[PDB]
Amino acid sequence: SIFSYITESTGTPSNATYTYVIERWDPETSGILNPCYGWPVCYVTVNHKHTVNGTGGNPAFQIARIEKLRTLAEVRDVVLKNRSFPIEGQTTHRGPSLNSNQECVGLFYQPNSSGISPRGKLLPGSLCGAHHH
Ligand SMILES: [Zn+2]
Repeated sequence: SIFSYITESTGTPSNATYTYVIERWDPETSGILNPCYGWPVCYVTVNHKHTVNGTGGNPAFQIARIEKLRTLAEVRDVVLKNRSFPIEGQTTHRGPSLNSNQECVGLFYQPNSSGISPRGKLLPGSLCGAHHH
C-alpha cells in the first residue's frame, strides 16, 4: 500500500489548507499494473481529492512521467528515483465542499501535469487517512 494522511485541515470545506504526509510506499509484489500505461501522457503527482467523486485537483507537484511504465512496481521505482519519503507539505483545496472523510492527499496518476485533474485518481493501493489497526 501507499500510506498518506492529512494531519490538519484549516479553513472551510470548500476552501481548505491541508497539511499532509505521504509516509511510505511498500514494495509492490502483487503484479499490479500501472492504470495509465500506454496513455499518450501520464504523470504521477501529489494531489488531493477535489470532488465528491475522488478525482484530482491542482497537484501539489508532479513527480514523474509514467505512461511508459507497465507495472506499479516500476512506477514506485521511478518515484523513488525522483523523491525520498516521507513527502510533506501543504496544499490548498478551493472547490466542492468536502467533509473530513472526503479529504485526501496522496499519489495520483493523471494525464495532465497541472490544473484541475478530473481524469486523475489515486494510484491503486492508496490508503488515505487512518491506516488499519
Ligand atoms: Zn481541490
